[PDB]
Amino acid sequence: QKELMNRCGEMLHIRYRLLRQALAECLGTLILVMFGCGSVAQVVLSRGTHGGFLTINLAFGFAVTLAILVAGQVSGAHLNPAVTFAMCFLAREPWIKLPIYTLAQTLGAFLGAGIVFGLYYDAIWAFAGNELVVSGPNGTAGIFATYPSGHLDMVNGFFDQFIGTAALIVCVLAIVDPYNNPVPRGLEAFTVGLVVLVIGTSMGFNSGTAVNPARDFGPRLFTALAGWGSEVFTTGQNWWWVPIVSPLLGSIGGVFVYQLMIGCHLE
Amino acid sequence: QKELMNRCGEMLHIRYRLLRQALAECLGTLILVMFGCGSVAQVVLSRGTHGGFLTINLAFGFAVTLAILVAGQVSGAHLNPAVTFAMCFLAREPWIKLPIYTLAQTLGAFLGAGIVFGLYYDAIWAFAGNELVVSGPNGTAGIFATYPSGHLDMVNGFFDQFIGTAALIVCVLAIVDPYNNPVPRGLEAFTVGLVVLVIGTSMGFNSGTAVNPARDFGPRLFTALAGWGSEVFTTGQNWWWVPIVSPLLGSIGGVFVYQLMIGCHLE
Amino acid sequence: QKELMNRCGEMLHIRYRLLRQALAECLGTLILVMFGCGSVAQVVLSRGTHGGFLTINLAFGFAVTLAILVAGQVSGAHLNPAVTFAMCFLAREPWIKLPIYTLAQTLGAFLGAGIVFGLYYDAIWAFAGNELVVSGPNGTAGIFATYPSGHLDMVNGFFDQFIGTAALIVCVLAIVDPYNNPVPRGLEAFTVGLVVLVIGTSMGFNSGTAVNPARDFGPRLFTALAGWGSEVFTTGQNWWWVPIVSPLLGSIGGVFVYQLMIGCHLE
Amino acid sequence: QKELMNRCGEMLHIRYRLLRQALAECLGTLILVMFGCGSVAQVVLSRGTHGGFLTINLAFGFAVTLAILVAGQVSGAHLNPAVTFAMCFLAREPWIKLPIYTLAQTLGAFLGAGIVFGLYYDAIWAFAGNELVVSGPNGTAGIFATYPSGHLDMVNGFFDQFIGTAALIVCVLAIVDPYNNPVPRGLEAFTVGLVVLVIGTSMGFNSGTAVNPARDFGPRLFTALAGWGSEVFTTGQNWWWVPIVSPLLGSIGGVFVYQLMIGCHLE
Ligand SMILES: CCCCCCCCCCCCO[C@@H]1O[C@H](CO)[C@@H](O[C@H]2O[C@H](CO)[C@@H](O)[C@H](O)[C@H]2O)[C@H](O)[C@H]1O
Ligand SMILES: CCCCCCCCCCCCO[C@@H]1O[C@H](CO)[C@@H](O[C@H]2O[C@H](CO)[C@@H](O)[C@H](O)[C@H]2O)[C@H](O)[C@H]1O
Ligand SMILES: CCCCCCCCCCCCO[C@@H]1O[C@H](CO)[C@@H](O[C@H]2O[C@H](CO)[C@@H](O)[C@H](O)[C@H]2O)[C@H](O)[C@H]1O
Ligand SMILES: CCCCCCCCCCCCO[C@@H]1O[C@H](CO)[C@@H](O[C@H]2O[C@H](CO)[C@@H](O)[C@H](O)[C@H]2O)[C@H](O)[C@H]1O
Repeated sequence: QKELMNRCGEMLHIRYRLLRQALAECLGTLILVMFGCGSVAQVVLSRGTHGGFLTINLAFGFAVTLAILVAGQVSGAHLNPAVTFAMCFLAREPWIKLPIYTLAQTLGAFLGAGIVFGLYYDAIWAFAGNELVVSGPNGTAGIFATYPSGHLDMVNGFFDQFIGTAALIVCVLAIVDPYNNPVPRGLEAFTVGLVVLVIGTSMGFNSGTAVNPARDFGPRLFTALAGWGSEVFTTGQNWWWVPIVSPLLGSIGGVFVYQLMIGCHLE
Repeated sequence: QKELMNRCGEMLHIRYRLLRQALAECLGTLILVMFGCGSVAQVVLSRGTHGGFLTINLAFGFAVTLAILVAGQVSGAHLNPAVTFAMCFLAREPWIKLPIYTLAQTLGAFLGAGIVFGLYYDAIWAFAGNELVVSGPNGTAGIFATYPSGHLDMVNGFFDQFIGTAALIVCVLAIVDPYNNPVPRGLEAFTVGLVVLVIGTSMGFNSGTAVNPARDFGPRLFTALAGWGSEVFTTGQNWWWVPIVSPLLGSIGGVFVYQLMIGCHLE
Repeated sequence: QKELMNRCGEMLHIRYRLLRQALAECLGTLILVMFGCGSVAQVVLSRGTHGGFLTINLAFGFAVTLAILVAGQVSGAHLNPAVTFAMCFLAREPWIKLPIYTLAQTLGAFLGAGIVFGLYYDAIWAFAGNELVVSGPNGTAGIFATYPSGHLDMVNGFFDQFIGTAALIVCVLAIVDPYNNPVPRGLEAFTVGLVVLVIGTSMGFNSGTAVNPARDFGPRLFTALAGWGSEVFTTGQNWWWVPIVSPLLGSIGGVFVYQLMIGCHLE
Repeated sequence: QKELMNRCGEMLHIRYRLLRQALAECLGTLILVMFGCGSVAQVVLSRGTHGGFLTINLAFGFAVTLAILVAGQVSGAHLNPAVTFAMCFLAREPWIKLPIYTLAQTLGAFLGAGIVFGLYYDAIWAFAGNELVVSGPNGTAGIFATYPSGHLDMVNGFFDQFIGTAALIVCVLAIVDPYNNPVPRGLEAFTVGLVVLVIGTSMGFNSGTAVNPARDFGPRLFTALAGWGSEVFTTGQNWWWVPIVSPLLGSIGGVFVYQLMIGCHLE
């Protein structure tokens, strides 16, 4: 039986490193999104019976740890176009895989919503009485993509992602810094998981916990074709572009904050 | 006194590796079930006073860590017939111990319910007024075995275990993969504990947190003879077979998802 | 200034290993009790405003980790007369330090209540209106020592500690087993902290989280002389002796469960 | 592109070790305060909808872990003038950097409030209806700095910080003790994070979780000029000086408790 298993391994082997890493990014984001949006569905469809907002933070924080362990060796498990932007901005990785990773991250995050929707098919439909509504007392689209609260405005909503992404970049850069090793090597999976955990508890009130263009726009495109319709994009004065443009500008904002004070002054 | 202790060690020693590993599986599942169903009793019999649903997730997630530390070296602490099925499916372990482990896992999970029932004897009887009812406002049988919610249907209830088991297999396979080591070796106990933790927070709303045939059918057989009666099996249109057949088909569904994208493309 | 610090180090140095270890046990239990009973006061005096029962489990579980790190190298940080009983029962430690550790554990747990009482002096007095009552709607003595619930009886209350202590011993023995090392050495502090964490979430409903004669009877003697009076001992049909005699008989009950199935069958 | 990045690294390099460490302290406290006061804003401005008090403890506890990982190698990430006082008190560090670190810790904690205020600009203003009030049913200044509760008095409020700081010092000293290594080296970031976690759950009811002069007085100076006014300092009979003087006297109170019992009696 072992020979049969070994024979199948050599048949589907691909010698292309770029293609091998793109596949690991599709699975890395699929695990993160399915365990991320799946937890939000648990505390939204149950009206808080099966957990509060701390369940979302623990699940989102520890899903990054699992996604990194799954695909960390193959590609590094960036799981974030903003994170991939920072690595390419520091000459740590070529620019030719910036769109390759993004296409393999947006797709895979789109699949992560499909698994959640098929997992909560009856709960989602019966939440609002066989109808799908983007947001409100019976809103359902907020499970997959993040939406602003009532108090949020456009100007401050932009700066929530900029601050959230900048804090993530500074903490992530210190962990993945070769010259900064305050912990034994190999604990990158656990250390990053805490970073995403405290982000949800700290800055996860205005709109949610996106801090990633793929995790936000990925499942959002799924909800548009899943029954919610065009109302997904036009909610809150075209909110869809805020969690994409802002984190990209927040990635380079965490490089300037970190490198100018710790990264450059290291031996 | 040391000589007396050493003398007793040589008297009960068995040289059979297969028997030695089966005993470690009985204790591994007993610890997992007792700490798993014991936590559910805490938040059900107390009506949420002594904790919410996050207590169940933390206890279930960290009971696997303790059960692995107890029996990891002796047998590996599969604690799941679906997990044991995947290992035998990848030629990592002989097929002759698939029924041996299952018999030593179902038994041991049955004992894990007996310890919980004797631990909460007065609370269980006085929960519904000296009567035992399978489910409802005063239901008690839901502590040991998992039962579907009102919104759950048969078709989607089948796919909850398939999705839950597939996600577990992909994350577990990456951890126990010899060629995939993104973390220093020996942290298998901690990494697996997080996998079961996020499963409860993500997909623990429709029916509960079973994702294991032994943890579901094990204590369920105990409740049938403990006073609940035949109503345990026939609740929800013969729900008992769903958390057994589906995870078995979900174990091979996580092998195809993981190996075809990460496992095969590794050196 | 360094010479002055070095001079003071040699003045108070004691060459007695037994005395040096007893001092580390007084601090190990003081840290555990102060952080244990301090957390219970937070969720009792605030009526759940500043946390639920999960706060108690996290604080009690992670206080053992801190207490072990403080005194693990000096003496091992047993922090439990039942745990010390098991070690002496397996010839791992001489019987002459069983009463020495117990006296240094009960004292030190008594001090751990004094720090908490002085920390919450106004909250405790004003909780019931300048009066001290053992238990009830305004009870205060339940913060330090554990008391049975209304549903609890004498027979089952005895077996809660026996089951709770036996589960602790099996998990602790596997961690401290020289021949059972499923995790890299040195992680004893973290692994034990999870064991006490899941005990509170699983079997912390009937009476509380004692599973230790020193943590239960230690601060209980403090409450008797702190204003509560003789009502502390006579509550619930002389409940004071149950969390002392039962865990002692539960320590040898975890040795027989563990050694007969895993410990003896190891190389 | 790599040459351009390397050229910029050599341009802004400073060869002064004292200045390099001060910059790492500004970022270490900025990360701690922003993730600390940011979490308090989440559970205060949302009226508990987005989390309870356990969210504050988890975020405050794990922010110290992230701040240590960011600046641990550069300077050690004291993040606390009381902690820096203890190190200088044990001849482990020169006295000339006691005011340098404090100035680089108070500043940086002041910035940590500015990021939070800009992150929650609409929520803070609309919390009380376009008005800023120090404390009360609609109070807002309690997010940044800690304020006493109604039951708290002046005498016991002083001893809360003394007990809270002394417990922190004893646990921190044992971790950073070269002669006390019960855990493999390099886990200082994780072990310290648990110490601050249990402090919030244990002694975070009377006033809050300050146990640090920079985290308390830092953002408090920000609130005075941000609209709250002079009422910040004069609330609760000049409460501002209590969380500064008391922790300083509690730092030397943890040295005498720890060194006299464990630290001195070590080889
Ligand atoms: C809700 C949203 C959640 C968002 C979560 C975001 C998680 C971000 C995790 C960042 C992980 C970065 O991981 C880091 O990647 C870089 C990529 O060059 C790796 O870098 C290494 O490998 C790559 C190839 O993979 C080499 O080209 C490079 O020279 C080498 O240094 C690091 O070894 C790894 O530690
Ligand atoms: C609520 C339900 C909770 C469900 C929790 C399920 C937990 C699942 C844990 C899976 C643990 C698998 O653990 C993994 O087992 C395989 C079994 O071959 C071991 O494999 C190793 O040992 C076995 C013998 O034990 C050898 O035959 C094999 O060649 C060798 O590689 C791995 O070293 C171990 O890491
Ligand atoms: C709410 C209640 C909470 C209860 C928490 C209880 C915590 C229990 C922790 C148990 C720790 C045991 O720790 C274990 O102690 C034994 C004691 O012989 C040590 O054993 C070692 O040191 C001792 C001296 O210290 C030697 O005599 C012995 O030969 C050697 O093996 C182990 O190296 C240590 O790992
Ligand atoms: C809400 C408030 C939160 C408060 C949180 C407080 C966190 C406190 C963390 C304390 C960290 C101390 O960290 C410890 O610092 C000392 C400082 O000499 C370092 O000491 C080492 O480096 C320094 C230079 O940096 C040398 O001069 C010294 O000889 C050497 O031993 C230790 O290697 C480090 O482990």
